[PDB]
Amino acid sequence: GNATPIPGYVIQSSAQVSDDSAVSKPGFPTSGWYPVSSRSTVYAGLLQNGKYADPFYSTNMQNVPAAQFSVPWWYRTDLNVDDTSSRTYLDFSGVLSKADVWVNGTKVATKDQVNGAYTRHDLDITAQVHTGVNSVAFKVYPNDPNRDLSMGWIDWAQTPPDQNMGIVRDVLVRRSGAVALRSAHVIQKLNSALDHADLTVKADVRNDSANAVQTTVAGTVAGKPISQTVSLAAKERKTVTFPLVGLDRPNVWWPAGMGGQHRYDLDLTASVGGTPSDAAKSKFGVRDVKATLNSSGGRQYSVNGKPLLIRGGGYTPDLFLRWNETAAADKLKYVLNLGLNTVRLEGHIEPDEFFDIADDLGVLTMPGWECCDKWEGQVNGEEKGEPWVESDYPIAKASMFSEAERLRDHPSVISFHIGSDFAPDRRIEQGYLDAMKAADFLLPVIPAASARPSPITGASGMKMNGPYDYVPPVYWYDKSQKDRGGAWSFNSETSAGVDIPTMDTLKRMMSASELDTMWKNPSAKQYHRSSSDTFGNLKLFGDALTKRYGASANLNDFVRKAQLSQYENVRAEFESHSRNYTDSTNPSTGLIYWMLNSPWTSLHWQLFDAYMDQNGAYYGAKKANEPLHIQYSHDNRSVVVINQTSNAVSGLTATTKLYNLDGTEKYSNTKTGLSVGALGAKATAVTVPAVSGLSTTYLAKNVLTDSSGKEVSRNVYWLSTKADTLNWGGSDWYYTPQSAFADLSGLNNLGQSAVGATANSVAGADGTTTTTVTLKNTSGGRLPAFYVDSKVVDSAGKPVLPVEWNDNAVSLWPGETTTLTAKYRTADLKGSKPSVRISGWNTGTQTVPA
Ligand SMILES: NC[C@@H]1[C@@H](O)[C@H](O)[C@H]2[C@@H](O)CCN21
Repeated sequence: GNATPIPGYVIQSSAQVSDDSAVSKPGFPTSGWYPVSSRSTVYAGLLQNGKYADPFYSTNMQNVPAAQFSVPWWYRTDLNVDDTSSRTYLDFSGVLSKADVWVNGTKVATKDQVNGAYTRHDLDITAQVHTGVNSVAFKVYPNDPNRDLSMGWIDWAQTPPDQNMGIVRDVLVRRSGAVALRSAHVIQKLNSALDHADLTVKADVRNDSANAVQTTVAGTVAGKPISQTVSLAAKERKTVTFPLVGLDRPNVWWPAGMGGQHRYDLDLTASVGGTPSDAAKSKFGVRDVKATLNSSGGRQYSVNGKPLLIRGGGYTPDLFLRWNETAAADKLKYVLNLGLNTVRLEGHIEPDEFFDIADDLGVLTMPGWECCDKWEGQVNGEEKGEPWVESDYPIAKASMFSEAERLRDHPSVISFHIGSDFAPDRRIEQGYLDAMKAADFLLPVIPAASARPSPITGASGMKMNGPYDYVPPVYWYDKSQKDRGGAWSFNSETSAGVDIPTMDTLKRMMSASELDTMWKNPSAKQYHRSSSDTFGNLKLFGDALTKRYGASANLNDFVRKAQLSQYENVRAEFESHSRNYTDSTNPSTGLIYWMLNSPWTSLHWQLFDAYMDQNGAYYGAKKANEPLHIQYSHDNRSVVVINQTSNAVSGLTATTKLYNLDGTEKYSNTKTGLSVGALGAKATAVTVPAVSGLSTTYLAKNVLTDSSGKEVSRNVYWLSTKADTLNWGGSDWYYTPQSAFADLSGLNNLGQSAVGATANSVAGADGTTTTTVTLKNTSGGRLPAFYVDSKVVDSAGKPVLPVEWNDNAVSLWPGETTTLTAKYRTADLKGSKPSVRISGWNTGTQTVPA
């Protein structure tokens, strides 16, 4: 029943090994070999040993000699074995790109067999293995994402010097008797009422002994006893199907906020001769998922019979695949703190623990294969990625089987994308469908993330029309342009491009000269945007910033205007899709922001940055996705209430007020007694009329109060009398240009106001600290404290990360008070007392103790 992951390896280039067979013999000298932990790429391992400088800073990464990664590298460990009574197995995946496998001097498998990042292998090594010290070595071959059915980085970042070559999941050393137990899972079916479920337990048994046996596979599923006895010839594998098991009132798994996230347990032992031979424990969820095309042809998801607007972002792991379980939980928690329900994974499909965590938190996942390299090389034409040869087809098929087998019992998984930009052809699709069938993977199969259909599964129901770079907020409200990225159908991957991180992050990722160049010349290439020429610079963003907010006075000015621009755009991006979700015709059915986070330190395509800091894009998404939310439509001036919760709400008041930058109220409306249905339904409070007398730049304050009088949503907009308009005719694939620009430059001259702050910190029994901060606009005038940003910092004024606020980037009118809560791990203070740093657009900066 034993499965023990290999803790670590020493690695070295094959340049230093002239007899392969000598690596895996007990006693082979490893003078100068680099010690690495489990799940390390080669570069990750060399970084761990301090061999190269931090690639998150400047062009450090450019300075790594890449040539050394065009040959094999070895991963070697010893393995103590006290006994050869039990058989021995290597069970693993995550080899990029392929490897030879050696045990004690014998080559047990070649790189023709062990090939493909996602392919699992189960190598019986009983023959080679002896008592005492054993050695095992992988000779891992160079990775080329266009040639290998592997992982590559598209245009998200810059190419990692080793191209991730190595072993990026665990290798398990399994022991067991004559019978090996594999592939235990539970098929689960819920009635439409959600009060009864039927369970089919399936589990493979394999007799690897030389003699025929009887085996009993027994254990528990969801608290219920199960038992089957079968015969196995020598070397025979059987799939055991257990009789149906009824489960009354199942603790149904729900997305976050819609209920609990219970997983049930399956626990099994294969015995031989009234003696345990192998055992496996796993978990599953009781949850129904559907993804169907609506009458408009848009892909529509529903969980346990409840339709959902998918609101999420494209997730990426670390650029060098450095794995850390807490980091993964921390990233997934941010999804919830943002109010998002989903993460998309375009390839780079994470280790299991990532999905246990998503399961435990109720964050929905949309895994799948990636575009723009080998996976799509047979269908994607001149796009990078090599046409397939015959040997590719089984690797591809086996990869789906292995992934489908990993993922089938994780309730968070809602579909698998078998294509990204291009749908697979018939042969390739049939190989995926058969693989999924054989794995009992029963989830929706989405043929592509673009509009392109597959020959069997058919239409995707999704759209990939861009944009991926600067568009103004009103663009997101377009339903007129069918080749564009407005709020309709299912937006599988889109954003407004550049997302300048916080000043603290910037100072950690870029040099003074690099930062100088960023604001002065946005047209210049940035190593920390992308390797692609199309997205190598910040020009479009730079141009729009200057035009819309006014020319940048200095770096501080640029960055402060970037956050406003990012908050403004991401907010509208999400808000538009929330509003249009309940349209009769061509509703929005999904939005995946490109992207949730970055593989590394970046300037684009992110909500939270590599260090988990939180900027304007972060707060904008968080604002847009509040559970009970008031918003302003950039297209038609409608004030809309959105209810993301699972129950209808009543007796709401929606209050809208416009202010000039001198603080003069120019419009007021109070809409009492609104009702709004559950899970994304909306209500209209008012359409703001054309108000005469507004300053060119002005403010809109939207406030939502429940029937108890509690303020439940506050939303402040900086608007212009001068409209954003689009030159549609002049679009290309990645953005639509502007024919005219809004004038928000008024904000440059907004008078100073004040705040107004007091902070206290409680150190909990769960290892977390809560810092509470009460803010008050203390000014004696009529000017609001606009865009007030609070940060939990240590004694040196360095932000404490990760962190989770109930709310932030707030705007308070004179006399007004809000109380904010920040939760974080007490140990992440590293002994410091907590403080709070408080910066407003027009309030300067102060730090208070906490
Ligand atoms: N999977 C679609 C790809 C993304 O992987 C890529 O980052 C983005 C842009 O290059 C436009 C195409 N789109």
